[PDB]
Amino acid sequence: VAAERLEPRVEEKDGYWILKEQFRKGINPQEKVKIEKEPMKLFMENGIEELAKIPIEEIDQSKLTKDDIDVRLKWLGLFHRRKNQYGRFMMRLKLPNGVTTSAQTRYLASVIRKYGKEGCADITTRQNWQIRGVVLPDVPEILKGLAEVGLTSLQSGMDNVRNPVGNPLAGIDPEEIVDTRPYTNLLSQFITGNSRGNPAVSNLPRKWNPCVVGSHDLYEHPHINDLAYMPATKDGRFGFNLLVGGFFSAKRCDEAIPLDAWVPADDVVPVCRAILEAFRDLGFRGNRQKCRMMWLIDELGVEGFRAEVEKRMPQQQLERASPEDLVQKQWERRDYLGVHPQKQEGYSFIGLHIPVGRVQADDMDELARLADEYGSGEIRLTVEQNIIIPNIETSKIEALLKEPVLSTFSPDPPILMKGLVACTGNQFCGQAIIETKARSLKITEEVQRQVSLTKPVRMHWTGCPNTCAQVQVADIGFMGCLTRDKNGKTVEGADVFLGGRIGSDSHLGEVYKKAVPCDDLVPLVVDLLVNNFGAVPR
Ligand code: SRM
Ligand code: SF4
Ligand SMILES: [Cl-]
Ligand SMILES: [Cl-]
Ligand SMILES: [K+]
Repeated sequence: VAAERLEPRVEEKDGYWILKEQFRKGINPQEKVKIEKEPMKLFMENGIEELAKIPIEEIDQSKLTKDDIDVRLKWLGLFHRRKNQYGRFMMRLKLPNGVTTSAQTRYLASVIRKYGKEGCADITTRQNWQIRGVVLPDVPEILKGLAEVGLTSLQSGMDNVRNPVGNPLAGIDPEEIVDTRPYTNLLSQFITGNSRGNPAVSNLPRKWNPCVVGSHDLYEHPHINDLAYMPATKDGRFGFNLLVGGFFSAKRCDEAIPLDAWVPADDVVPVCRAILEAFRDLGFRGNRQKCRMMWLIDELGVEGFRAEVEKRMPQQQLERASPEDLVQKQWERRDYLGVHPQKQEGYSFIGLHIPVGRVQADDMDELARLADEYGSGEIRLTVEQNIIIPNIETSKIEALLKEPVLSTFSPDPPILMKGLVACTGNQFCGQAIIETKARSLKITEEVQRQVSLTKPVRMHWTGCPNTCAQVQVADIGFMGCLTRDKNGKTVEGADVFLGGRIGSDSHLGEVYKKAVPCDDLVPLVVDLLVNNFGAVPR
C-alpha cells in the first residue's frame, strides 16, 4: 500500500474535525451533511435552543434544518421517526455497562409519561435505554433533565462510538474475570468528553461498537464489536488483548480479528483513542456499505492497520498480543435470570425477564421502586433486553418473589422467553419491513405451548437486513421480509437463520430458509426445536 494512502484525511478546525478539501471528492450524502454543518454544534454551541423553537413544518422546508432534525440530531441521541411516528423522536443514551439508577429510571419514565400513547421505552441490544414520544420543543428541557440526573445522550447514533458494553454481572459475580465498569465508564467519559461532547471522535466514517470483556461467558459479544478488550495477563501484568473490526450489516457480517496487540489495563483509553484516530483519519467515506472499520483493515491489511494504531499511541508503543488470555474456553454460558448469590456474602442479584425489552412509564416506576426497596437503587440492563437488580440482602428474597410485578417481569419465565431478543421493528422504525416485538411474543408463546425443552435456545427477531437484533448470533433467527401466501397475496414473513453460536466457540449463523410467511412459522419452529434442540411435544 502506497505511502500517500496514509495521509490523514481530516483536520482539526476551530474545535471540530473536518474532511480536508482534497478528500471531499466522491463522498456519500451523509459526509456532505457533516461538511454543510458540524452536528456537534447543536449541543456544544447550543444550536438546539433555536432549532427547537421552529415548527417542524417549517423545518421540513429547507435542506439545512431538515438535515438537522433527520441526521445531525443523532449526535445528540435524537432519532426522528419520520415515516412511522412523524414529528416524534426516539432518544438513546450512553449507558456504559448497562448500569442505571432508580432516580434515572424515574426521570426517564416521567419524560415518556408526558407523551401518553406516543411514549414508551425499550432496552436495547447494547444494554441501553431508548425513550419514545419526544417532541422537538421539549428537547432543551430534556437535555437539562438528563444532565441533572447524571445521564447523557451524546454521540449515540450515526458516525459515532456506540454504547460501551460490559459484563452485566460486573462487580457481583463470584466467577468474574475483572470488573468491567471502570473501563466502560472511562470509555464513555472519553467518547463524550465527560458529557460535554468530544469532536475528536464524532466525525468517523461510520458507527463503531466497543465492548470490554469481564466474563468467561462472554456476555459482551466481543466477536461482533469493532473493538473488544479481552482480559489477558502478559509477562506478569494485567491488561487486554485487542480484537478489531467485528460488525454486522445488510451486505456483510464479520467476526472481530486479533489486532495482535496487548495493552496494560491503564492503556484502555489511549488505545481506544489511537484506533479511533486511525479510523477517522484513514477510513473510506464513499458507499456507506463499505465504511465500517473492517473495510479499512482489509484495505491496509491487519498489519498495516496495526502500524497506524501504533504510531498514534503515546511513545508510539504497542505490544504484541499475549499468547493466552484469561477467558476459559471450558465454559457453559450461565443463565442470569432468577436469584443468584453475589460474591459479597449475604447478598443476591435477581435477573428479571422484560418481554421483548418493552416497558411503559408505570412499569419503569415499579422497577425503580423494587430497586430502592430491595436493592441499592441500581438497575442493570442486559443485551438480551432484560434487567438485573443487584445488591439485594438475601433475607429479602422471599418477600421479593411475592411482588405482584414479578408476574409480568418474571425471574423464571419459560425457557424460550429467557432467550428471546427482538428489535424495534415497524411500530416505530422506518426501515423495518415487518412488525417484530408483538409478533415475536405471539409466536414464541404458541411454540412453547406445543413443546417443552431444556436447552436454552436463543431466538432473535430483526425487522430488516440491518440486523440490529443480531440474527446471525441466534440459534434460530428471523429476519423480516415480505413474501407471498398460497394465493399470491403480500404477507409479512421471515428469512429463518440457523447456526449462530455465542461464547468462546462463536459462529455466525446463515440463512436456512427464505421467505417463510410469519403465519407459517410456528410449525416450522416447533419441528426445528424437536429435530435439532431436543424439544418434546407436550
Ligand atoms: C434499538 C436497536 C435495536 C433494539 O431493538 O435493541 C437499534 C435500532 C436501530 N438501528 Fe441498529 N439498533 C440497535 C443495535 C444494533 C446492532 C447490534 C449491536 O450493536 O450489537 C447492530 C448490528 C451490529 C453492528 O452494528 O455491527 C445494528 C445495526 C444497524 C445498522 C447497520 C449498520 C451497518 O454497518 O450497515 C443500521 C443502519 C446504519 O447505521 O446505516 C442501524 C440503524 C438503526 C436505527 C437507528 C435506524 C433508524 O434511525 O430508524 C434503529 C432505530 C429504531 C428505533 O426507533 O428504535 N442499526 N444496530 C439497538 C440500539 C443499540 C444501542 O443502544 O446503541
Ligand atoms: S433491524 Fe431494521 S427494523 Fe430492526 S431496529 Fe434495526 S433498522 Fe429498524
Ligand atoms: Cl444512526
Ligand atoms: Cl423514518
Ligand atoms: K427480553
